[PDB]
Amino acid sequence: GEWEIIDIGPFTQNLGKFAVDEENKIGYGRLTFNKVIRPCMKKTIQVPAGYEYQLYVYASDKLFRADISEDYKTRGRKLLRFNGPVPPP
Amino acid sequence: GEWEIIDIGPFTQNLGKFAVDEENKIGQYGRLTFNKVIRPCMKKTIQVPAGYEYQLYVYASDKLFRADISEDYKTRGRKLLRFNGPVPPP
Ligand SMILES: [Mg+2]
Ligand SMILES: [Mg+2]
Ligand SMILES: [Mg+2]
Ligand SMILES: [Mg+2]
Repeated sequence: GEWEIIDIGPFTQNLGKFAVDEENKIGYGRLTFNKVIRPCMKKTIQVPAGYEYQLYVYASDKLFRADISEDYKTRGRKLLRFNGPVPPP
Repeated sequence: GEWEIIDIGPFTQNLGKFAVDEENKIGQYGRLTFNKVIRPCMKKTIQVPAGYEYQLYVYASDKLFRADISEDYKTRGRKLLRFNGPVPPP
C-alpha cells in the first residue's frame, strides 16, 4: 500500500465521529468527540486488476520489445506491443 | 502501478513464445522464429483500490486518542480497527 497526507476538513471530522461512536459500543468509558487534528493519514489498499509483462525478446536474430497483458481473474493473455529492433538493455 | 522483476526460465520463455506467436498472426515483420527472453523481465501490476485505512489523531473528552478506520472502496463500509490512548500530541 501507498500512503498520503489528507487535510482535516469535514470529511476527516466525520471519520473521527465514527471512531468515537464505535469505540463507545466497546466501553475507556463513554467518550465525547472533540476534533481531528493533523496529521491525518490515508492508506490505499491496492489489489490487482491485472498484470503486464514487458519483455526483451530475441526473435530471428533481432531484439524486440514485447508487452503482454494478463487478466487477474481469468488470467487471459493478450499481446499489447511488439516493436523493434531495440538496443540491448 | 507496482513493478517487479521476475527471473527467466520456462515461464518467461512461454511468455516470449506467446509474444512471437501472436505477432506472427499479424505478419508485418514476416514469420518470426522465437529464440529467447532475456533479462530484465518486468511484471507490472495494474492496481485498483480495494479500500482505504485512515489514521487519525482525534480528541475525545479532552483526551487525545489514536484511531484506525478501514473503509471499503466500493461500498465505503467503515470499521473501527484500533483505538488506543491517550497518546502524546505529534
Ligand atoms: Mg520465467
Ligand atoms: Mg521459471
Ligand atoms: Mg508462430
Ligand atoms: Mg483540545
